[PDB]
Amino acid sequence: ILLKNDVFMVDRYYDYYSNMGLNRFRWKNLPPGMESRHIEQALFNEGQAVFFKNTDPNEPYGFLCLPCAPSNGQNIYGDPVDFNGIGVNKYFTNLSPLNAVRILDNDNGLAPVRHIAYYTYLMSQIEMTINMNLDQQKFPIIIGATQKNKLSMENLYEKYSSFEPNILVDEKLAQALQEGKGFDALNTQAPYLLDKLADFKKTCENELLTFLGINNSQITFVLEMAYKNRLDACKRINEMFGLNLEVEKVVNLLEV
Amino acid sequence: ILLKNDVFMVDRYYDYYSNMGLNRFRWKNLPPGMESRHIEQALFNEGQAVFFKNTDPNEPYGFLCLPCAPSNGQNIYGDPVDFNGIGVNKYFTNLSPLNAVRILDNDNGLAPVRHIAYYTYLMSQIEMTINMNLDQQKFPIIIGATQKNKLSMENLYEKYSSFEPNILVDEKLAQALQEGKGFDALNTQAPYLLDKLADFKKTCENELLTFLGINNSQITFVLEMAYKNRLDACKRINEMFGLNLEVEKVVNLLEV
Amino acid sequence: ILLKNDVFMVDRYYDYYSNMGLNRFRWKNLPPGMESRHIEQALFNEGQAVFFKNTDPNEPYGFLCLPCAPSNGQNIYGDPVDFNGIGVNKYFTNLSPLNAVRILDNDNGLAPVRHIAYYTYLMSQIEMTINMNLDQQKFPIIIGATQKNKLSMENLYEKYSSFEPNILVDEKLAQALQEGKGFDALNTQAPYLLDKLADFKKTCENELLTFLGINNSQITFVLEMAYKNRLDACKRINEMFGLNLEVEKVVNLLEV
Repeated sequence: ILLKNDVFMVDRYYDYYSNMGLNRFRWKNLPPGMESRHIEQALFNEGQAVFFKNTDPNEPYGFLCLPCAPSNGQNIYGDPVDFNGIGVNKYFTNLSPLNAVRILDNDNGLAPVRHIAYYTYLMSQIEMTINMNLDQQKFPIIIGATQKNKLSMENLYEKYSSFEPNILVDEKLAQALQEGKGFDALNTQAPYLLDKLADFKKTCENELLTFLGINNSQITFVLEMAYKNRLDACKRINEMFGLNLEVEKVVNLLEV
Repeated sequence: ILLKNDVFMVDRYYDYYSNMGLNRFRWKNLPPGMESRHIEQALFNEGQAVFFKNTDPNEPYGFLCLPCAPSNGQNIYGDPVDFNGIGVNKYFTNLSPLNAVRILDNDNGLAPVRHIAYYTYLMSQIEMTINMNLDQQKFPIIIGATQKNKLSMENLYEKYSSFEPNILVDEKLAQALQEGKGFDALNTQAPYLLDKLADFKKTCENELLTFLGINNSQITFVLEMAYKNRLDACKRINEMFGLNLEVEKVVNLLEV
Repeated sequence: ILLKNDVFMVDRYYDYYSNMGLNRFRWKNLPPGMESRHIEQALFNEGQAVFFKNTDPNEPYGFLCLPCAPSNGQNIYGDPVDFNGIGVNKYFTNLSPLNAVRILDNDNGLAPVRHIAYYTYLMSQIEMTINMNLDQQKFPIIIGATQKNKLSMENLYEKYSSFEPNILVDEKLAQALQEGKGFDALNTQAPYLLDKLADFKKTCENELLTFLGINNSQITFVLEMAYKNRLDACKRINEMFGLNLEVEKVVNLLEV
């Protein structure tokens, strides 16, 4: 960071809105060595996850919950016939509806990160536009002059000014004989936008929070669909494995 | 995604509004191996569905509910004489009103996806226009100059500016003798639209939710026609097959 | 400081907003020779910290809490396998989840200083723009004249004025025969911005305080995520070492 006319703007918004998106739900009884955050990040980043019993003795886990890639074969309705669990430096070959449970964030399996990635691009472009418009307010007019005229204006300003004048030598103005004034002012005044751009950023933030279900009828309905899909997977895991998982909405982070 | 001057905008809106449209109704008693979502996606995507007893022993189902294509023959009133059930990698030849039930979303069999497909195209064009208008605010004026004049303006800006000036060499300006100033400013200032475009997107969203019946007299009446057609098919299925299906509106996703 | 047309503006804002950011939380029971401020500055500057028992006899400490750099190896979920504690003139090699606790400010480990560094750059540019716009109000018009005309205007002003006129000799105006008036006024009037720039600074301050969780649903939710991560590390330290640490929000600095 700290360069001229740039900032590492993406990270500030991407991580900040990811912290919110990762904290909608909590899973409260789990197999050994597994945390609520692991299920929720697979749902957040891929939109779908697969829960299964481990068989590879090299990995120190009884059960895994990982992002899912379905195989290309399907039944009459279009349900995929087999599931693939993707891990860091690992890949689990064709698990099935007979021996694993596939969990969805929402019924199309659209990942919540895809909303965040569009809006972080947009908020970084609003920031750049704020900064360019602010810098442009420093220069409402520029004066072209002859070299001796330029010198005489710097003396007029050095009397009462705290800056240097916005004046330059124009080579055509200095060269030409006959007509042409020896001073000419070009109006470079940009419109003031800073008030409007801060409002539009706040409008974009509320749109993002609505697509996440976080913020009112559509907001509640978005989070209800997200909760229903988790309740329905939770009873399937309890029925296939006997594990007594439960899942809840986060109305507050701390319990008491 | 992540390319310059483009986004994969269609998916974000198409899947998000499909999740809402697929959750208006719930079917609560069903034959073995069949889910409420299977009936509702055939009604959502085709506007009409056919419910029938399976005869093909290769398929692991007692009853199927699939999108319907009617045959071109009809009675005096214009009711189709036979029905065809369309499956993934499958096609069931001429079923009839004597041995199957055809279900409608609404009396013309207009598919709810046809509303979503128009409005996702429109919302993707509003997004592109927002992004183009935002980028255009960075450039209210451009300056044409001679090559030595351009150099002298870059020194004036490097004193107090955090960016580079919007200045270029004009080859006609640099070439020509006699008159012509050696700096000329062309006004490229676009109108500010971002506030208005965010309002129009919200206006388009409410129109889509009204055509789906989801959002007040017309909204309720749209969902009442949609429910009535399902109740009327539900008693027909119970009368032709003895299955005790029931169907309800989703006022909330979870029951308790 | 005290130079013409500059100020040491960064420090005034950076230290002032750092004092606020360092005072969100308090840690109330601690090992010998360690202070609440030491944990909180490692969380504030790096976003993550490592708590461990000292082994190097040259250092006068039983336990240390320092900014953390993870090693590049990770499990299936992407948790880092080892931790490195970074000190002033010191570096502690690969500590592990078996013998140390890693503390987060927030789940992505985004440092709170990264918000402050962007907004202090912005507030220093608003200040410079205020000062340039104020200086520009002194010069709404400049007059070009012949040398004898300039002298005659200084006598007109010395009668009733408390300043000197904004007048200079124009060498083209003085040189040329025939047409051209012997006085010409160039309009240099800038727009008045000081009222608008003070408003935008206040808008930027509220945005910074929201990203810190300090200032209402998003503000509370930001501080709740920040507290939850500290409570969860606090019980881990008490379980690995038997130290009875506790952590609290600062609703007031003094207790009574």
